Amino acid sequence: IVGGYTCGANTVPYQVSLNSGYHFCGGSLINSQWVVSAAHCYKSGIQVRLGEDNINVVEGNEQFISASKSIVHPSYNSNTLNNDIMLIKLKSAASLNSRVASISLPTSCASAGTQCLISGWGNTKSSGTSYPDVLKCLKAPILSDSSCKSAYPGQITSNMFCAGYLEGGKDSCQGDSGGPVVCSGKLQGIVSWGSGCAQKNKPGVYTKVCNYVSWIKQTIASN
Ligand SMILES: NC(=[NH2+])c1ccc2[nH]c(-c3cc([C@@H](CC(=O)[O-])C(=O)[O-])cc(Br)c3[O-])nc2c1
Ligand SMILES: [Ca+2]
Repeated sequence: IVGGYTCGANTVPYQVSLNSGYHFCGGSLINSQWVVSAAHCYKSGIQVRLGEDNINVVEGNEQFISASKSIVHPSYNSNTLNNDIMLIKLKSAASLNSRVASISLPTSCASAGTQCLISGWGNTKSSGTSYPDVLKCLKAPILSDSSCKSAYPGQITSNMFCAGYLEGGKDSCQGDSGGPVVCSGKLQGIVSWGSGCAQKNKPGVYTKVCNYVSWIKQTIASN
């Protein structure tokens, strides 16, 4: 997260860190046994770390659980990143509490101008790599479809939306992929891509979760 602030330990209880010997992507806890992340974060050997704040120090409240299966969306296109969503089932359920809690799925999509909270342990520099130890947060608004398409002509599908600042300086970045975009207490987006990080006129692009609610419910139900 570039231009964000320290969230404060466990203030984002649905945030998870996907770890393969190091933090590589974020995700969101949607129930005690399932996490939603981005399909481009897929790999085997994933350990899901819940209740984290400082990813380099065990401070308490952490729960490390291996992933049992990862289900990448069948129509995921790695070239366009269309349908960049994946579900991870945990080997055992997490113990939910105030520090580890699930976030609700939306019932309607959000409108442009809705303010949302984006968080993660991704790069904090738009020029160079600087990965923080603790969780960073950023408040960003959803942009209109015309501004999004003007910014990324021919690259935005109906399963994506832009959120951010056209003036640059504040944005999600590499390492934040797979993490949550929460607006009014509902998970509306998944950090997916962008051109560089926090560059002027190049806002972040997110997977539009409201278009996948039925798929998520059907898939969880049958697995
Ligand atoms: N501006 C944003 N809102 C944004 C959000 C998520 C991103 N995830 C990434 C991202 C970048 C890489 C690098 C690879 C490297 O430097 O080693 C690449 O371009 O392939 C890789 C991943 Br995988 C990302 O998720 N860039 C991102 C940019
Ligand atoms: Ca820790």
